[PDB]
Amino acid sequence: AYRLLNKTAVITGGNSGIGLATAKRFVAEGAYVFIVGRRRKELEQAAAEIGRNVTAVKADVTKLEDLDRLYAIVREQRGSIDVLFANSGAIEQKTLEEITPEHYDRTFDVNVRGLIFTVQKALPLLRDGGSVILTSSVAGVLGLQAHDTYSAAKAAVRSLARTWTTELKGRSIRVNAVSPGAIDTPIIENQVSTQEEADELRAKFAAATPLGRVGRPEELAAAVLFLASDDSSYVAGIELFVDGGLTQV
Amino acid sequence: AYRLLNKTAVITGGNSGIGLATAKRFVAEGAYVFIVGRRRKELEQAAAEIGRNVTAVKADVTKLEDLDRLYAIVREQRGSIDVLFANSGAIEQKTLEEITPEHYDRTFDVNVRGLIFTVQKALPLLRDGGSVILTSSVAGVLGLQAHDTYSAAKAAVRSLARTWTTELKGRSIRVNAVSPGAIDTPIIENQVSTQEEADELRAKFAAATPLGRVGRPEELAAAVLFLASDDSSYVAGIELFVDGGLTQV
Amino acid sequence: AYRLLNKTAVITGGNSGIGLATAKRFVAEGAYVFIVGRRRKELEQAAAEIGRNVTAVKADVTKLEDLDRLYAIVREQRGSIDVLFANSGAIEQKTLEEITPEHYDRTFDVNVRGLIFTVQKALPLLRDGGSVILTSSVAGVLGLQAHDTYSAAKAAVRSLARTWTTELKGRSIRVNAVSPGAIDTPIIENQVSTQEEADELRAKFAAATPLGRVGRPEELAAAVLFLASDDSSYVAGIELFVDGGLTQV
Amino acid sequence: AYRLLNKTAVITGGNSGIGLATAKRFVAEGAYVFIVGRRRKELEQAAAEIGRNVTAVKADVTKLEDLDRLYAIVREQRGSIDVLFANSGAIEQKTLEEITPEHYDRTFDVNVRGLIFTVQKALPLLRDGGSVILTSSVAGVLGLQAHDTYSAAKAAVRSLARTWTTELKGRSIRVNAVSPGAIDTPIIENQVSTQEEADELRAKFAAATPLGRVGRPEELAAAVLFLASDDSSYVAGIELFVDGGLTQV
Ligand SMILES: NC(=O)c1ccc[n+]([C@@H]2O[C@H](COP(=O)([O-])OP(=O)(O)OC[C@H]3O[C@@H](n4cnc5c(N)ncnc54)[C@H](OP(=O)(O)O)[C@@H]3O)[C@@H](O)[C@H]2O)c1
Ligand SMILES: NC(=O)c1ccc[n+]([C@@H]2O[C@H](COP(=O)([O-])OP(=O)(O)OC[C@H]3O[C@@H](n4cnc5c(N)ncnc54)[C@H](OP(=O)(O)O)[C@@H]3O)[C@@H](O)[C@H]2O)c1
Ligand SMILES: NC(=O)c1ccc[n+]([C@@H]2O[C@H](COP(=O)([O-])OP(=O)(O)OC[C@H]3O[C@@H](n4cnc5c(N)ncnc54)[C@H](OP(=O)(O)O)[C@@H]3O)[C@@H](O)[C@H]2O)c1
Ligand SMILES: NC(=O)c1ccc[n+]([C@@H]2O[C@H](COP(=O)([O-])OP(=O)(O)OC[C@H]3O[C@@H](n4cnc5c(N)ncnc54)[C@H](OP(=O)(O)O)[C@@H]3O)[C@@H](O)[C@H]2O)c1
Repeated sequence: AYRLLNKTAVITGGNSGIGLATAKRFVAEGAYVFIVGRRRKELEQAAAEIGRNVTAVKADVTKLEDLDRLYAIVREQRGSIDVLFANSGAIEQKTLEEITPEHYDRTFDVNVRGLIFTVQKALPLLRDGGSVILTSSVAGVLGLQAHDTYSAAKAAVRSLARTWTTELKGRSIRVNAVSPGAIDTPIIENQVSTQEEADELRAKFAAATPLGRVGRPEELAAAVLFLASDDSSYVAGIELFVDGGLTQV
Repeated sequence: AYRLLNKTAVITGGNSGIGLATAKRFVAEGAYVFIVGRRRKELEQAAAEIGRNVTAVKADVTKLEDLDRLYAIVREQRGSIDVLFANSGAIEQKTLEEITPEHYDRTFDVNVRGLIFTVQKALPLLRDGGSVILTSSVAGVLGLQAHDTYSAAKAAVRSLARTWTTELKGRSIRVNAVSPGAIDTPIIENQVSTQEEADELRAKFAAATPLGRVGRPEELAAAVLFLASDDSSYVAGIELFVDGGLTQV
Repeated sequence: AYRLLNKTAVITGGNSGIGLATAKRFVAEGAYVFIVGRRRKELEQAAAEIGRNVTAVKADVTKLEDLDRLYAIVREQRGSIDVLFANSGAIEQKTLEEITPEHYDRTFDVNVRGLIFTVQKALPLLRDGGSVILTSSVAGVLGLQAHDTYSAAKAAVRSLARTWTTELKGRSIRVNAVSPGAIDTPIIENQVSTQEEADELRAKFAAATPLGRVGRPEELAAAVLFLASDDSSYVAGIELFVDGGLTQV
Repeated sequence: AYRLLNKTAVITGGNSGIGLATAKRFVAEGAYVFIVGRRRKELEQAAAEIGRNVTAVKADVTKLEDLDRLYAIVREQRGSIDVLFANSGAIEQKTLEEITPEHYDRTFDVNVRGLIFTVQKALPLLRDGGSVILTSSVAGVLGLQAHDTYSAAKAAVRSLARTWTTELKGRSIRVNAVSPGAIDTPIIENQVSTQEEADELRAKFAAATPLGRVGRPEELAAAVLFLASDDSSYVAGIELFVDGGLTQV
């Protein structure tokens, strides 16, 4: 029943939405889970909700010293990593005209830079035969109004799964990108200015998607679990689109 | 523990290699499995190996009347289909110069035509919310010497998963393509002329593949299971490469 | 001024739409053009419109003996081929449910089978350093209602350009796929039942396309010219989307 | 004969390799060309080699004020821009383990950040109906050892062509990515430590490429010309692989 029995997993962006739903599923499948994020309140709540086999770690992935501290804790508590889900990321809508340097840096620091260092500093603790999952996005293959940096960053993240497949093959570490479409999580709500707008952005995505609905966080976690588990043992360097068909038709 | 409990599945090409390994895994996960193929001896042996919850059906997918008969049996015995794995297919190496009309028809009849009618005639029995998996190939995105028709046919198969995602969305039926790389199955042995050559074709593919090895049939089955199961509930119309990174780097 | 000066070109599907516009542009660029098709009236009109350096040849690409005859004529008149544009193809809308064997064979015979033999029988006459262009379609990467066989066939055509890039590299022959989106040609009109419907199918495609308009045949020809010319001398095995951004965003 | 007659074009990275070969070809086709780069010596030499209708501008794309100055000059001298070729970029080889923050910022500043602001600040001067060409790379779809940031940056650049296809469609400005493979330019020599190594890195790429050779800068320029010209008037948001078939087979 337990497809991740006694495996140790680290999930950045674990106190919310996709990160948290995956943490739950992971624990359900008998893993020990480190959830990682900046907000202490939410971390504590997420850990409470998860219930068992979980450690909350406060860290900002754009801060190298926070990562070092993270992996020290990981090392003390469990000693090695079987599954790394480099999932923390963020979107701010700006069109080409509106792009400032600060906006650019905010996007690329958390989505690309933070992720690069998240994976680099996990390397000493990563088990041979382990599995790294990167959270790209359908944005990374689409041309969406005012998504200039987000989309570019996530296209960067998909590339890294290809490169790290070659760089880590010697250790039999599998690296795969998951690209979600519309998933019912705080990232949608936190970008609109009004709760009215959010009802409409969701109905818009549903119309565009063959399966006629936004995805549930549970469903992204299940896709990530596949990549985390032995089931994907011959799956390497891919972009797994979990978007109800959005980019496929 | 049982991710396909009481679900009814039909697998063309089920007496051998990938089809059979999937049948096993399916039954292990509590499904009832129809295995389908031409050779009666092997069908009976496969059913024996599988052991429980299995029905062998003799059918040639290029023969419409065989398909009608298949689905009559399916209907009588179980009534409906939750998972269809349209997997039967075959390869014959010929270069552009060498291509005869007979060769062309042999490839396209089993790989494309047979498959089309396999799925068409399953539609009445297919459950709403069900899952169809088509077996494409890495050939469908590569330019491999003397693979002219095979590769084209399998690229045709990947396309059908996109089209049928749109045509079946109303019934919430998910259709996905699985594209295997080198997998340790009879299809490799049955195309060479000598047992010596086969040792070398396997070592060649291993060198080309980041994971440094041919895949085990068990591993393709696990990938197919993902697509068959609820875990992929928000995965539609995709090409899942199970090739150890071959086409990804 | 003349980018195809004294080069000999063969264009199947040359009496209409894309084939003809390319023939014009080719002759404008100083090529000698064979146009090829079934309808004698239209062939003669097309040759008239083109004006100079053109030979019309009646042939059905699904008939091997018509191809042999074609290449006999080609050989007698000009002796060799610098540019082959395997362009003849046809669409009939039918959903999965509606698919008959006759429909299937009609689509695959002209779009895939005919094309394969078109290119195979050109090989003896094809110049080293020559250029073959296959006409795929945006359909080959999309999931369009009732396009089941068309789309699959054109996805097959794209594959062949990859395979033939490998098989013909020894002779330095470049093979590339051109995939058009909506282009203002008879293929749109000939599939609807009413002239009213055609006004609406065109306005629908325009809305879906970033450039906000259907393409002019002149524009597909220019894209084909690029692939035919020395400009694309380091371009091999590609899918050149001429669709105003349809499949790219 | 003159495909870019009286059109004004701006080429970042124009004193060297691809930038310069494209500048030459552009002028040959009757354009007026701004070449842009950091090194004053080379700029002056490039302008000398080009001969006519050229203005050299010293600018560092990572420096906003340099760009502002560049576009002031452009505006005073020629007023508007018909063709922007955002081409400046740079590679430094480092594996995941080896990645420092400085290395990361060097790559992403020139390859991604600089390019974003290059295109943003051209917008006021860009003509309706104009053409923007971004230089991605085959690296953006491959997993190459120690190409971690380069490949991710270039994958970011391809994304930008998608997003800007949508954002600029209103003004009928076409944005396309060109992704070169191995091209015979200083970027190959400037990354090795020894002139011996460079003979071997070139023979390695030649073996991997169907056309059996590295590309000439002249050949990338011809491909860029196609994108710059009216020939590609219905080609938007694409990735044009100019790699002799490297990524296509
Ligand atoms: N949901 C969708 O439909 C969708 C679609 C496309 C892509 N995605 C991708 O999914 C990922 C997140 O999934 P989501 O939608 O669940 O987003 P979400 O609901 O907003 O969750 C994002 C998580 O990332 C964390 N985070 C942000 N910056 C961080 C930093 N510097 N250090 C550590 N943690 C950081 C947040 O934790 P703190 O708040 O505590 O920092 C939060 O827990 C993002 O990469 C996003 O691009 C989601
Ligand atoms: N393993 C790899 O390296 C690889 C690579 C690329 C693609 N693939 C694809 O994976 C799929 C499965 O292959 P496999 O590993 O199971 O190898 P296989 O056993 O050699 O392939 C044939 C399987 O389907 C059955 N079959 C063939 N034609 C049929 C027809 N007309 N009607 C009914 N059944 C038919 C075969 O035997 P019966 O005649 O007894 O039914 C057998 O069960 C194939 O479609 C293949 O193209 C495999
Ligand atoms: N323009 C678009 O919207 C669009 C979109 C996607 C793909 N395409 C592709 O573009 C290509 C040309 O389409 P089009 O716009 O030119 O359509 P069209 O105006 O209908 O012309 C199709 C051409 O193919 C020829 N043809 C058909 N069957 C043939 C056979 N057995 N032997 C020889 N010639 C045959 C026709 O000549 P006869 O009738 O005299 O034989 C005709 O000249 C096709 O391959 C099509 O699939 C076009
Ligand atoms: N040739 C290939 O095999 C290949 C393969 C993949 C991609 N590419 C891409 O093709 C593009 C052109 O490369 P190339 O072959 O011509 O190589 P190159 O000879 O190194 O040229 C790179 C150009 O970028 C300019 N540049 C670099 N940093 C800059 C900055 N901060 N500000 C302004 N200009 C800057 C350089 O001028 P200064 O240094 O004088 O400023 C130089 O002219 C590059 O982006 C490269 O990524 C080439």
